[PDB]
Amino acid sequence: SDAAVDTSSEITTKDLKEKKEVVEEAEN
Repeated sequence: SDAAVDTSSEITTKDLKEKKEVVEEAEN
C-alpha cells in the first residue's frame, strides 16, 4: 500500500485528509 505514493501523482492521498476534515460539514 505504501507504493501508493506513486499514485499520489493524481494528488488524492492527501485529499483523504481533507475528505476526512470535511466530515465535520456533516452537520450540513
